[PDB]
Amino acid sequence: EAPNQALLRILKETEFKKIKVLGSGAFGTVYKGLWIPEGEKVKIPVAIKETSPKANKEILDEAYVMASVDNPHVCRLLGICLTSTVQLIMQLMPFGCLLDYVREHKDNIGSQYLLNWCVQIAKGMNYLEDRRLVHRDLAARNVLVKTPQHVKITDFGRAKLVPIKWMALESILHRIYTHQSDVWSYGVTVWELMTFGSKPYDGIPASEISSILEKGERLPQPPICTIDVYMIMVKCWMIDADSRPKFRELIIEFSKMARDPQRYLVIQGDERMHLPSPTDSNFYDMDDVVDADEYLI
Ligand SMILES: COC1CCN(c2nccc(Nc3cc4nc(-c5cn[nH]c5)[nH]c4cn3)n2)CC1
Repeated sequence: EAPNQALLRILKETEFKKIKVLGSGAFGTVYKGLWIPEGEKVKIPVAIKETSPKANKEILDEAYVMASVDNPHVCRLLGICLTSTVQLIMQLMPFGCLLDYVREHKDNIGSQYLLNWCVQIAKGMNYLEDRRLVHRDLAARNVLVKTPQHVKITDFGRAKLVPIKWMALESILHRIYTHQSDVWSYGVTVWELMTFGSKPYDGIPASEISSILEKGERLPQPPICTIDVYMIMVKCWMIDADSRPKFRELIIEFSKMARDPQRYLVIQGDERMHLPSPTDSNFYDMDDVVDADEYLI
């Protein structure tokens, strides 16, 4: 195997300023902040995720995976700060996760945006495949929005070399995880987008899922989906993992479709819709602010 020559950046507490809290849960808490490196004259908008020996192992495992990735459609680790707590420093994805974005903005989400997101997720996913990485937790909650036109896959820590309703049948029954099992999760993610954030198999308990899938039952055709789009979702949900599409085929399929979006997704009021663009008023003291994607070293 090839040596992982990735750089792990240790960042000083004094190098960054926590602005506020974005959310809390069963891990610690995610903060919004600014990273002002050395005497660089730059302000990088960051997301800071944050004592027991067991919990530090898990967060450092995610740091390992996250520092080993470099792709426009994957979230890379900027660095770690070795405080008493130990925290990951990541790029601020100002618009939050895709799941909540589609729920909050359904009325302005057109076919072009939906299909483009599908292309972007397949591209990120294909990159993880090139890097021999199996996500093991791909879902719309784990896809973040930098801008409405640019999304990235995040949330490693399950990534190697339980979310039942996003899992391939082999993963539920035999704990087998492959790039082809990530394809099943991809199908579910697409379904989450096409339904503007509906919960998969709503009301059905996780213990019933395995047996439901075994019978031949799958997530239903979302109203906006043409048989063309639903056919791709269904192919991701085949029993034979090798029968499922490959992420490189998903990029191709969705790209062809993103060239004529209205032929593949039927949305009342399509094209008349508009989401915030980096060419809009007050889209962004913020003098020397540089996005992490433009801060290289
Ligand atoms: C408890 O739920 C919270 C999670 C953070 N959320 C959020 N709102 C706005 C921007 C943003 N930016 C952001 C979040 C990130 N979360 C990750 C991440 C978390 N675990 N693994 C990766 N990377 C990130 C990069 N930017 N996040 C609000 C709800």
